Amino acid sequence: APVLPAAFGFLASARTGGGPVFATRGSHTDIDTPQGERSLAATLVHAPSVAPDRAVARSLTGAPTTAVLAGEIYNRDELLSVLPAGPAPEGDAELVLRLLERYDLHAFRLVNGRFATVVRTGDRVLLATDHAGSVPLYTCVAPGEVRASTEAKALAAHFPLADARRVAGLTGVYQVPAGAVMDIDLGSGTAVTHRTWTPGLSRRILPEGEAVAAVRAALEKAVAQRVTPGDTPLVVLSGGIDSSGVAACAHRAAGELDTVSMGTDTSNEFREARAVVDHLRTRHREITIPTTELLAQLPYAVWASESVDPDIIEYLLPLTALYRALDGPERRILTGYGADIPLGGMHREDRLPALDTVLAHDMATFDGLNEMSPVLSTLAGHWTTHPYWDREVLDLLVSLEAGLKRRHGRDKWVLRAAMADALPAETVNRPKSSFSRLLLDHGVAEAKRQVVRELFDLTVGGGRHPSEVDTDDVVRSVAD
Repeated sequence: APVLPAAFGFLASARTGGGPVFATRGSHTDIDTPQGERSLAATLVHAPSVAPDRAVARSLTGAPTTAVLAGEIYNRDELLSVLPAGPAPEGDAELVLRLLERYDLHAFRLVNGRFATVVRTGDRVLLATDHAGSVPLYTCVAPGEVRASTEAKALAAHFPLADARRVAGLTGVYQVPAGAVMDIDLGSGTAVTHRTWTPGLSRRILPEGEAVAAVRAALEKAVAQRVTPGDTPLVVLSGGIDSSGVAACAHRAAGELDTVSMGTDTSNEFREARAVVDHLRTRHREITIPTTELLAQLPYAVWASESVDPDIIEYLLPLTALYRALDGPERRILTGYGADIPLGGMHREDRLPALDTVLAHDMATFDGLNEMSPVLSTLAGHWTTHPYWDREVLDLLVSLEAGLKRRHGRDKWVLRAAMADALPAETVNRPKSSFSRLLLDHGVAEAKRQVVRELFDLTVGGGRHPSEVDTDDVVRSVAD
């Protein structure tokens, strides 16, 4: 069975004085509160098949301390190597606690993972995200009261924070920045934010051979860290080098591999994916979803991503549909998402300047889009992780000089070359609107924001389940 994180998300609170609803599907467990209202209270959302235990750690080092962690840590061996004594932590929450005892908040500068965590030590509260904030974390801060959650909707049902961004569509709710740690004084309700990672701005030079081998090694490691020892993972397969590169690495680390490809009545990438399916001999499945059913995902996409950006929602529609269409038990899924950002995959010309311009811009503006949120798949009970945005892989891909990304007249060159000896030639060299038409059949060409914002106000700001939101009637009201 596919091992899943000890927890997918949570709603926590720290107070001195005085019904959690999540988009994430799964069980709920409230942790114990030893010292009453002085303890960190919290409700964890997790898979019915996992015990929440590993997601919660307690200690008395420094003062009464409690840590709750959603997600997982990948560079575990590295982290264990810098700790004293011998008895290793039982889970990632305890590992964080051990690191905090040694480096304090600087512990987070060392972590390569996919997590969100809240820690209470005495009357001090720490809120931390992974380097890319791949697991969203939100908070409400006021003198003597701190509430944190992996879903803004859990805080909407209920003092402006500097350095943090206000959740669009909501009031009083802030999103913790990616790659950061907020150090909050419970008493005064004052917070200080420290960034624990930032995109590299310099570029590195390497001969083709070394560069290709470095990318291959990095991807293999990030994928291996993401696959359970003896369990077969599921990879969302597309017709590009992105997902195919991940599949080759997962198949090697696991020995076997399950794959799935989604298509619509408008298009699909089944033929391209089949080449990889047969080359690696994986257990493949094809899912085709009508355009109509695809647009019916609108309410769920905004509900799960908690985004009001139409472009983001439009991109996530096919993904949310696929995850919900998956049949069988809960699964650990790896995807080829985000490879285009650091590699400038959307760059078409051979002139390198524009490639770096767009790359630098993308890397300084990814935070807040929530494109990699686990909720996109956990709403259906599935756990997703993305190798290309692994901290080590990401740093390496970003650092490479543009000539290694656009070389020999091919995009994402270093990646293609890195997987050449593990995939068919066609897959390696293979190069690379309903929603707009829906409204096109109602209003002037001239917009969608109001449509998405409406859904957001109903599902995120309000409190209505997507199944209770008529996607048609919403667009109806948005006529003129």
